[PDB]
Amino acid sequence: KKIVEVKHPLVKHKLGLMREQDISTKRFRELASEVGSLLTYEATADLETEKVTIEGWNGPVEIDQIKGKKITVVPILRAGLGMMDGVLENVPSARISVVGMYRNEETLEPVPYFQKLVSNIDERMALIVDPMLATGGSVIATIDLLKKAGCSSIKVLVLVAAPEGIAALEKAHPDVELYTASIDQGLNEHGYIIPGLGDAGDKIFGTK
Amino acid sequence: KKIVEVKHPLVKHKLGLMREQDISTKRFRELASEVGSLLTYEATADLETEKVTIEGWNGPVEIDQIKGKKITVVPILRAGLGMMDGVLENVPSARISVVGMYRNEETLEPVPYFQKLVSNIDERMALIVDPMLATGGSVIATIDLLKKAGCSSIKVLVLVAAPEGIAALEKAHPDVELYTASIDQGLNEHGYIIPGLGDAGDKIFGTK
Amino acid sequence: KKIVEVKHPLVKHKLGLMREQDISTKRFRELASEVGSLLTYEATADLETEKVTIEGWNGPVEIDQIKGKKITVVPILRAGLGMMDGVLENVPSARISVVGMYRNEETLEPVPYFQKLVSNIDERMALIVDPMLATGGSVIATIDLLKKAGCSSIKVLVLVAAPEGIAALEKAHPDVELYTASIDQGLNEHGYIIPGLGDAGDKIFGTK
Amino acid sequence: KKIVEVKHPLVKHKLGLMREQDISTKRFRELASEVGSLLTYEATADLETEKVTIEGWNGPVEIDQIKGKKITVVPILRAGLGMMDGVLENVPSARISVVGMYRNEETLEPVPYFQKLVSNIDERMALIVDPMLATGGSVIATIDLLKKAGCSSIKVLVLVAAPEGIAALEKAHPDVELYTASIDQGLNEHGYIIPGLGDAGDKIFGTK
Repeated sequence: KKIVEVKHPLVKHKLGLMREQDISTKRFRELASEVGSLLTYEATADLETEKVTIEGWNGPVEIDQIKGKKITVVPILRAGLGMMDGVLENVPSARISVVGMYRNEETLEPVPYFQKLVSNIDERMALIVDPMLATGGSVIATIDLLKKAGCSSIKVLVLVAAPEGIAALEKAHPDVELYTASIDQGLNEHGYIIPGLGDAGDKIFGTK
Repeated sequence: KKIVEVKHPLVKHKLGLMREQDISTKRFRELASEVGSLLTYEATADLETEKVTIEGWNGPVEIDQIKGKKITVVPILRAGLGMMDGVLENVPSARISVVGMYRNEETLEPVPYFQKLVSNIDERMALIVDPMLATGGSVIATIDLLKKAGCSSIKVLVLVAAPEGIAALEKAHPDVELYTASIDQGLNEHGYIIPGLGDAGDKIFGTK
Repeated sequence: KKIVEVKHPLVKHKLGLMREQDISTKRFRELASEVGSLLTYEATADLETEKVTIEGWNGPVEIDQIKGKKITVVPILRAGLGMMDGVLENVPSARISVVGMYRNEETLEPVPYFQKLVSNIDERMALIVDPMLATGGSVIATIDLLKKAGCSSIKVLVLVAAPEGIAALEKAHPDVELYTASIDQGLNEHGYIIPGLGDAGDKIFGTK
Repeated sequence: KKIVEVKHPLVKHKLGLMREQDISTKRFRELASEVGSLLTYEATADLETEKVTIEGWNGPVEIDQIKGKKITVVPILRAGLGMMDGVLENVPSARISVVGMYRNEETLEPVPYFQKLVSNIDERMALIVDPMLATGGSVIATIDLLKKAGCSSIKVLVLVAAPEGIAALEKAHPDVELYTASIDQGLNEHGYIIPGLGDAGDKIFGTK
């Protein structure tokens, strides 16, 4: 149910640059992480904290610490690694739980091939990272895995989301929180988001 | 009159880590930027925008662009440089105006020694970045320089602030906006913020 | 045939930092990339160049450009990604051909579960990057994959290496270059490199 | 007397990109550090090591680490800061001793204005970093500074250097090592390196 289209000018601006078909795989990739950072700040605003004491240059000081077991960042392989740099900047001690998956372009169905989750995931907040949310198959498939491993409390970070994807996600896991940099118009006959920003995966890696 | 103490959980957490005695020049310097990045996001939430039509991956597309002349980051020399990496990760195109001055460890006042501002400051927003606001003599001294050079919209990003300094900054330039990561108890005999975080300048650079 | 063990003091130092059991994932991950950069510099020392004239700050000027199609970096999935940051800082436009295979002490002849190479792989140099070269199994397997695709210029970048692996690799693909930061004593009963540095994959990602 | 023009194809390639007139401050500032890192690698290849035994992941391990007092990096204020990022990446533990002095553009001679060096400078290796060595006035002037403070082993890292500056430096201090990415043709009427790369200070900071 909770959806957030971060409207911060810096996010709106940086996303703008990513849309130029002329951009380079290098700059494109970087921008992805910059936006990735901002979405992470916006999405971790509700982390619980706790007073602890340490020794400061002037004697014992009381400080705040995010409490609980380290959060886990879940990148959906290939596409997702492009935003990991920026996410990790805000949360460097996060445990990285990778999930490999790719979309069958004929059936538009997801095809999971690899999974490696941190342990005790039931005690952690999961942060799923992925460039797009087109049909929604990949994010939905990935949330099922996390929930199967026993994870509750999940937040999805996307750069651009298509209304269809959002709708499919809400039907499958209303208990999740969606933070996107933009909600586009919809999908074309091939499952690509429009306006959107092309094949994010290929662009980020420089493949075709 | 505008004073924002960013109480986001990642700021309190990274800030707490900076308080440790133990902390090395390397990690202290990173945390200075991390927190500095986050402080910018808050400080730059008001940026104005404009619509534009560029060539997208799938034809014409209207995007957002931050309007007007690039902003300028004004680091107060030495300590200030410690927070630039993070500030420029948000506004990489910003113009850097260095202003160097040190505090008279005796009289507790600012001693200017160098300044090189961008041109056309009239039409530019300025972000003064300095680690600590103790007496406020430094920030206030540099605001004076910028206002003399024609700048009208100024924002100050700080890690820790003493009420004494916030009180001084306010009665000197109330038309300024203060963004701090924490407001501390006050100054001690020799003018240092308590708890505060030591010689921010010395710790960033590793000098004695 | 061609084996290089970089003995630059900075490499030895950073690698030495990577051996403290107490180290953290964040720090270990960064260092894996710093060494990764230095290793990349040592392997691209023989890249071909070509003159080109452009518009310099003051009139035309002849410069040197790295001739040929862009090189492709090939990180072996999971661990390999931890050294990606460092490698890309040196070759920011390199195409990223990822290869993923599951490897255990039981996977004597690893098979990819996923892979996505760049096109015209036969007209490029390929830099395979993987933290540990224990039995050689994983790396020699991805060289077969690359050679079949048509690639005929391959360099391998590794953090630590066991004589076992180095020997196997040499027996399997002598026409390849091996750059390593350290050649350790050998392997133990369970397949780990000794001294080595433990399960590089798990430390880098923070899993188990 | 010892001069070293790094001829690495990656150093020539990154320097070439810097030659473009249309380049951006962000990109330009970024290449400065990239080349600066490589220069550091080249200049620190002769540092001494000392073995030490620490607790490894699987028990005792003998490691190598750099010997002696931590080195100090001396960026000549303003321009020099543009390369700091890269340098520090190879020696984060370094003590940053800054020195400010702008060149009198009528008398082409340095004008000192700030300095803050680390203690025991006479027991450390100095590392002076400044973008361009035109006439050699600034580097010679700051080496005077360091020698006066008792420093006796200095290395100068620069991106481009004019034969004039190299000659002046040698006459003045032949016991120093000079590392550069390019020895240009000479100085034009107004004392600017040719081809060179414009006014580094301005391009790096985005001023005028």
